[PDB]
Amino acid sequence: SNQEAIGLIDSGVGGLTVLKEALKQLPNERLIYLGDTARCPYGPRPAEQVVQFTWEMADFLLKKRIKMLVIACNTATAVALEEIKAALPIPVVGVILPGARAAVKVTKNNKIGVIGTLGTIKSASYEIAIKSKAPAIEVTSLACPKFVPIVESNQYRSSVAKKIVAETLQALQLKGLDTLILGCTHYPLLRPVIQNVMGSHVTLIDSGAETVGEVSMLLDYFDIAHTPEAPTQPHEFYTTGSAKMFEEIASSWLGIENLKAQQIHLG
Amino acid sequence: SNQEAIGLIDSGVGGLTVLKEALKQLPNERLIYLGDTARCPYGPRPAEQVVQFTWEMADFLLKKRIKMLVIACNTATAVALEEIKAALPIPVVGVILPGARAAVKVTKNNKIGVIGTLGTIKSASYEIAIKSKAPAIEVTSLACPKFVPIVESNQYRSSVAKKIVAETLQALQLKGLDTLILGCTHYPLLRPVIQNVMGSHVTLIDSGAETVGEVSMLLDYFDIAHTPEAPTQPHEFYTTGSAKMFEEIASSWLGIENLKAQQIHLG
Ligand SMILES: N[C@H](CCC(=O)O)C(=O)O
Ligand SMILES: N[C@H](CCC(=O)O)C(=O)O
Ligand SMILES: [Ca+2]
Ligand SMILES: [Ca+2]
Repeated sequence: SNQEAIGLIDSGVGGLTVLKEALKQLPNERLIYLGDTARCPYGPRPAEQVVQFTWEMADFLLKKRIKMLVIACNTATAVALEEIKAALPIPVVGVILPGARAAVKVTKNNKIGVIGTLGTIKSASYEIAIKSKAPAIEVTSLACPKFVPIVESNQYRSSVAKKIVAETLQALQLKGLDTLILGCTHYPLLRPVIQNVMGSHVTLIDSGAETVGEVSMLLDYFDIAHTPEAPTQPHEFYTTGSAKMFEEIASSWLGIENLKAQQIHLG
Repeated sequence: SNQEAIGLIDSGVGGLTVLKEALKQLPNERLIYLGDTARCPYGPRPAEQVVQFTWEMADFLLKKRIKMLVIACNTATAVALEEIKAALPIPVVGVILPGARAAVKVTKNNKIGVIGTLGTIKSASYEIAIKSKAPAIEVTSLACPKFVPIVESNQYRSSVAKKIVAETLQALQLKGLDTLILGCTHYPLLRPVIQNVMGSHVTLIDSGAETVGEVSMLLDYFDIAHTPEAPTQPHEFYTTGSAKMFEEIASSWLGIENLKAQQIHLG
């Protein structure tokens, strides 16, 4: 019921960008996170495989009785959102449309860029979403396969990351974009680097963070909000990979000392 | 269909405060409005009667194939939202929760006031909503029975309106409120007067307007947004009262010269 947790799934630590913002806007909601680290990256995988893996993660949390499911993953939202939403009795939230709505609102020169995994770009989800809202906007999409690995290796602040981002985003430097969507939930971890590379005049859109606003309204629409007090059970973090590696990134990113995660199996 | 209209219902011209904002944020959505002017005000009517009338209005628009129903009336939202939402196959949007979420975010001293009809205040919908989010917030509620009549009689900018608002709102003076929810959709038509009576330091919350943001995200969640182009059919306005009286107010408030309404019957 209303006291159950909101579940969030992703290929790894990416979904944490949705969870971090949820800790801020919805401090009284209990969260259960699952990052399929063992199979990350989902980016280059075939659509049907991402759908399969997404269902496996969804099934894992459904067992935990979640009252809402957030696909805190652009790659998975692009190919699995519609199917999962139609199948489940609980609200199912994707992260693409919230980011698309936000970018459309901030652009002044109608030049919006979108960076994401090979899978998200291949699906054209962002291009399609932006066109369904404002066709006049020129959308530039770019897949950045090298970003997730450096986030997952916990080097998103290293010199290695600064060079990777600079080289990759060079393809966008001559477009004159005034807006760039971080179409991969792993990317906000590289936000300071991406911002420096793009320039102070480019507004970055954190799609995962933008989704929390929707989650908030959906809790009211479906009338399933937690009571306005701290949950009696703590947030739970699961990963198919090393709990130790996951905790080092999560603890630092979320600013939660000694955060602990559990290694589980999916298959 | 994504091309059908979004319907809005209210006791009279108050719902126009939701519609006006919809024309701004959702230019490509076709709208059908119905104000039950003949039975306005709903404010002092028993809850069961308001439910009855609200269903008749909803039924009237459902017959026009609306893809979404907006109860642009706090009085009706307070007592009929739950029932209507559970019964219809289309999204049903109330104006109370959006206003409560906005108010909670803007208050600094946690002292929020809310003005509305006798019915809205009697239901305590706002008090309950705000307490369900931030119980620390002190809510001051006040029914303003004289407000709707002066809006309906097209006197909201007259000198008599200044007297009535000041006399009525004296109950909220020196209460330390830094936020006031306009909990009746007719009230935004009296905004400048209300703002002057309360201080320029008090943030006014237009619940009806706040609801449009939710409508926008719901169109995406349910994937039923109109194509990004002006609809091929114009907006429609209906009233159970004088069309001439309705158009006089509507055309002025919306800034739509020669707006035309149709008088119809409900029962
Ligand atoms: N973090 C997910 C998937 C990243 C990946 O596994 O490649 C996304 O937003 O696209
Ligand atoms: N305008 C409606 C009802 C006003 C009335 O009929 O009294 C509301 O928001 O309360
Ligand atoms: Ca990739
Ligand atoms: Ca009243």
